[PDB]
Amino acid sequence: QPQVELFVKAGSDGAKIGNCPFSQRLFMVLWLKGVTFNVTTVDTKRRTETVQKLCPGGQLPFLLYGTEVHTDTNKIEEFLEAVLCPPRYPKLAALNPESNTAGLDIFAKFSAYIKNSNPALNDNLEKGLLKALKVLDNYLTSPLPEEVDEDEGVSQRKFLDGNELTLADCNLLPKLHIVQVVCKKYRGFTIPEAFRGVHRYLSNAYAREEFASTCPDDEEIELAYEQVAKALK
Repeated sequence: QPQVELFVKAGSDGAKIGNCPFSQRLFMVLWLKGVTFNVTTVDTKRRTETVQKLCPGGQLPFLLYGTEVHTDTNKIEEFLEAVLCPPRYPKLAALNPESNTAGLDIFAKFSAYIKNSNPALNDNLEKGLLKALKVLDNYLTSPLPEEVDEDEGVSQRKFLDGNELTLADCNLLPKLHIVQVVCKKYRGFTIPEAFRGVHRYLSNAYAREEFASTCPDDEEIELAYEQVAKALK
């Protein structure tokens, strides 16, 4: 009911949505809440008077909820999940605490792999990324408490916590998107088909407009990584 406006980082043209997994995460949350909201891209190099008055500190993303400004993605998400409550808006929080931690090291192992310029560490950092993807794949093929005794021993649910998207998917999918896009372009690296749980996860995720329509363009994600990703000769 109070106006909800999400301020995200602008891409290469200073206008369109830029590479930012925290901006896409909140976008996915506001989408799954069913609330009315706008998104305003911010070019950090050419900040409008409006933005400098609203958020003098410069933090992005930030949220205007009515007249109050919220900073820090995790705090913004906690705020949105508490205030947009049933029956008008769905609870998005996962039931199973492990849904919130599965694959949460993937992004850090990716960052080390893609920022690495030492040819001698490429293999090691690849195995590190593969291992973390594997831990996720185990979680995704582990049956959840709701699947209790119902391909014996294998989960076939769609997302981290069940067949509905949760806050947990909102945090992980934007990061997994970047990993896929950036490793294809710059390392000829691809999530092995053997990780059947992870490929089923992503196929369900790309099918849902909440993920697919909140993704920045491949071209933006690749430009954001070109400097660090090419340092590896």
